Amino acid sequence: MNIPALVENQKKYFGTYSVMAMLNAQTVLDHIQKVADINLWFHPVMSHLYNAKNGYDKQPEKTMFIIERLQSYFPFLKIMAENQREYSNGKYKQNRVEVNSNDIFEVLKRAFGVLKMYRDLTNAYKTYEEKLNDGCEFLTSTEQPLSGMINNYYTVALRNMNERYGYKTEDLAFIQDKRFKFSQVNTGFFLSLQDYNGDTQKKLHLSGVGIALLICLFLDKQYINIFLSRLPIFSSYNAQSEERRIIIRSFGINSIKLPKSNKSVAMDMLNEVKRCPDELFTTLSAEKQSRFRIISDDHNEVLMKRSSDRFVPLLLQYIDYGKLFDHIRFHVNMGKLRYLLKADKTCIDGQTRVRVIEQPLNGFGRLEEAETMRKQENGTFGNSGIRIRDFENMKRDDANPANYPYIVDTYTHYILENNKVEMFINDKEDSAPLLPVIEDDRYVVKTIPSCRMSTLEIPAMAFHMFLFGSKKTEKLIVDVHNRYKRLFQAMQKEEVTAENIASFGIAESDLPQKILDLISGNAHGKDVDAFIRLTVDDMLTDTERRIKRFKDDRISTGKLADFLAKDIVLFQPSVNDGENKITGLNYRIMQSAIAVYDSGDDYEAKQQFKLMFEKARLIGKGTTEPHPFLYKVFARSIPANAVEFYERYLIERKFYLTGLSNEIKKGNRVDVPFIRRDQNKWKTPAMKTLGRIYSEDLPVELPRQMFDNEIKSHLKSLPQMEGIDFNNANVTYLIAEYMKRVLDDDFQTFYQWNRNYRYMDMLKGEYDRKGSLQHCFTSVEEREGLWKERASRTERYRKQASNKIRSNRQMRNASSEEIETILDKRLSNSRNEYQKSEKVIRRYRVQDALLFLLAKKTLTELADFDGERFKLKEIM
RNA sequence: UCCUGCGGCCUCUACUCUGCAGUUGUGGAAGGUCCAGUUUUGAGGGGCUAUUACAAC
RNA sequence: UGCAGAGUAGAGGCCGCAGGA
Ligand SMILES: [Mg+2]
Repeated sequence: MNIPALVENQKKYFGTYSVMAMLNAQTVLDHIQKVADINLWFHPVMSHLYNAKNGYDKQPEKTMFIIERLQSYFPFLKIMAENQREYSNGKYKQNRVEVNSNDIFEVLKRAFGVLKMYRDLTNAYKTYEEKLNDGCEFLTSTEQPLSGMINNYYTVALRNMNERYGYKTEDLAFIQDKRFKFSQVNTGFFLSLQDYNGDTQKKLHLSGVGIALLICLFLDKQYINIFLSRLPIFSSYNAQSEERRIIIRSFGINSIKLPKSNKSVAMDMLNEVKRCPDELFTTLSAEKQSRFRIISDDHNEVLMKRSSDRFVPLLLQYIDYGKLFDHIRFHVNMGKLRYLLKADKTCIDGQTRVRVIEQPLNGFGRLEEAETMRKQENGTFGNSGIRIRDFENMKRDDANPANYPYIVDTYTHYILENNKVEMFINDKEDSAPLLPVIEDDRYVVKTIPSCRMSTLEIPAMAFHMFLFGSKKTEKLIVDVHNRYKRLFQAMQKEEVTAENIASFGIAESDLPQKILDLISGNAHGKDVDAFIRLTVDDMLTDTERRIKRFKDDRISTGKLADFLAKDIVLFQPSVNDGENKITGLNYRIMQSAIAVYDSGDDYEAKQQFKLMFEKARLIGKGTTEPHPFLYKVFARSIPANAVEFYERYLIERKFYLTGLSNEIKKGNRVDVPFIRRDQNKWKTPAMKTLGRIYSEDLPVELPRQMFDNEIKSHLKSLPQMEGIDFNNANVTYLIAEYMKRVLDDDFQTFYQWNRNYRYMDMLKGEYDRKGSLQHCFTSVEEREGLWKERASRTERYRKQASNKIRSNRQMRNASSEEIETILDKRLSNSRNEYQKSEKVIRRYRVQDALLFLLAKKTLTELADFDGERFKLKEIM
């Protein structure tokens, strides 16, 4: 057999990249050896596989690791191992349905053997090699089988092209239609992977292109491109052709996979402040909205708009990567633990389902350090031992106990919910991440945060950090936290009085009202009876609203089933610490069951529907905690469908609540399932009991305006701030005064653009020819003045608006109340939307000032860079 | 002096797969919402509210 | 009816690297 001419003519390239291919392979094999604590087919990792089915496996955990990781690092091995199974079934007349270690070993033995051969030939001026002799063992056993394997591999690789790059039949036909002749392999095809290579025995070997393909399985995409570009393997397709790109992509599609910063965060911050906040974008004219839109080269619109407020996560990354806090660490989530409670759980619809329980893996540390701890080399979580399930593992509703517990793979992120930031205060510096311990493979032992801060406090914290330094900032948070702790310890000793409350160093406006009540001698619980009376009335009114709306409308059964499932559980009495009420899976089933319920007045189907509520122990004889009125819904007859069920449910609800109202009116005591007299809400608070809950059970709720006194003392010392009344100056105000007076800066120009609000339309009172209300775009000065005149202007608005209701025929004979109510709600909602929107945009301004300031500080102290000249006003 | 290819970061869109959607307790300094001769200075006042979290099923 | 995670793809911004004329 002759060396292919392509190989002989491009020897320096085949030489170079064959060596690179073999080194890359060894690298993977070496990595796997190290992580698992185990002539490349004699590598320890490959020996292991060779011997793995020599009797009963003594190291199954190692075998399985090797098989899994080999298929990760060598993606082509999934295809080739599958072909090797099918081959062996042929050879030994078997029906093995599953790939095993023998398949994997054989594929890689051959691939490595041929790669080694060509490596040796192409990296030597002259070596007469025995392995090229026609009919020899090497050719018959290794090389010729490999050529057929490679050819079958490529069939599948081209199929993968469709999935991966969206190529169509027409795109790939220049290869797919010409590979095989009529079925033979068309060795005359320009991209043929097999040839006779002047073998007198006339057996198919790897062609030059075939050898290039083998090599490229073991290269990075960068080197695939450098290598193939040197080779005349593209017939007449030119550098810019799609066909050339298809060929190259086909040679990389399943190839080897080889095993944030201060600067990056700074640049993430600057790219945040150039984007439009979403609340602002809504209010802008189409012209100004257009200013945030780009058309790309490929004629695609791309929108520079914030999808969420990333101020706080950006700030947390800034602190973490900067190593700016010695003691404080933020609350991170690192995935979920899933454990199998029961493989066969009978549900309230009488169908059996796997019952899997989840727990979040919450902890405290710097995002990078926590992330390094989360995923061990051996693919377990932290120091737990428990496996992290990978993307390749796809086993839905898996019922096998051996597969549990496992941990969902999720990158460490900060937990940022309910506008809060939770943190843990370490006594010592350079503490390790606080990962949760797992107990009995089932409980995730989490840690109550030290303290919790409003995300609305983060601007002032940032500002304090910028003026004083992160270490002084941190000492203040820690000192505030320790003041609250001293207070709560004194409460537990009953040593807090009106006479000494000031000594604790906490302003009245930052003490819980219950402490203030307790020292003033005015401690009281809420009035449960008042609450019952009010709740019953509110709910009766709502029930009638829903009855009317439904008759009028006659509709999403999904929407109906949401209402019904919530309400059914609301009215279910609790016993035994709430252990009797409907649990998550059964709740999902009940709600879905309702949404799709539609007997054809089929008796069995009706019985089945009723039975569900019997099994949930809501209706039926012998039930101890029944729903108070649901059983009336099924008295006389079962409703035929979800819509009938909703109607009957609401009527029965109305009768129940009317009864309650009537008993309340007689001065009698009533009880509802979901109001519980034994809850602390209803009792008088005690100093000592409340002391302990505040110290031990909850995070410290950090006060607003923690940093104000220190911020204001600093700024008072600056001469540029001389003419500021610090007695009417909040931190939002002072950030902007700092930017203007000390830095000669201002906010981004797009915060001066005119905005639209329905409420301001109503207050402006301007109509078109047809009589519709106009969408104005106002300045802030205009809105200031409309708002001053809102009483008069609201009067005008209502007068006109009411007339326009009675002009329309549907609401023509409408009561004074009906109209007045419709308008009341219209103006309230609009006014509230406008006020909140304007407040939030004013926060976005000063948040952007702070990101800009911090980013600029990072980059100033980096690089061959100077940036004293740069200003937020220039950002667009 | 630019074009082709590769890696990292962040965002958006499409697709697949896998999962979740409940209870009780505690907690209204904080968060949400509503009222006003309140704020364009998440500043302040009054009312209503378990929403983050943690524990247990 | 809604939410979450991972993978892949595509489009885009910024940074870094390689190669050919
Ligand atoms: Mg305050």
